[PDB]
Amino acid sequence: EMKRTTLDSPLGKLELSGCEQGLHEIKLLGKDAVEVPAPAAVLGGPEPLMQCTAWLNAYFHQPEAIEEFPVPALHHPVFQQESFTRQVLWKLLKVVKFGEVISYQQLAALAGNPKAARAVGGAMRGNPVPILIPCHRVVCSSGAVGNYSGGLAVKEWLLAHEGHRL
Repeated sequence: EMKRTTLDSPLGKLELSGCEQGLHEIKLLGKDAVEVPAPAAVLGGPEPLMQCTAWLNAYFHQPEAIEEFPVPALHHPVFQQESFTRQVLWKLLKVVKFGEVISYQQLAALAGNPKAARAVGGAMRGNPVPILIPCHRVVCSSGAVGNYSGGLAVKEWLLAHEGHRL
C-alpha cells in the first residue's frame, strides 16, 4: 500500500512516502542540495503523494503562492490516536502561516496547556512531515531560533527563506 519516491531540493534529496489514505512521511536524506527545480524520481502515485510533490515544489520555487496549495491528507500513527503531540502538530499546521513564527509557550497555550512548553518542544521531534507541518516556525520567545530535528543550519535556512533577517 505504501509507495515512495525521491525529490531533489535546496535542502538535499527528500524521500516521500504515502498511500491512498494519506501522506505518511517526509524525510531529509542529505544535509547535497541544488537550487534548480526538480521533478520527483517517479511521477504519479497515490493522490496524497502527488499533492505533496506539488506542495514542496511551490514551497521552494513559487513561495508567493504557497498558501494556495492544499496540504494532503495525512496517514501516520501519530495522527491516528489522541495525544498531546497530535494536538500540537495539528494546531501548528492549522494556525502558523508562511513567514510567521510562534514561541514554544504560545503553541503550548494554543494546545490547551500554557505550562507545557517543554512537551511542545519534545513533540516537534515526532513530526513525520517536516516543512509541511512547519515545526521550523516554532522558536524561542527570546528571539533565538531554537533547536531543530534537521539541525540548526536547516532551520535557519528555512526561516531565512521565509523572510526572517538571518
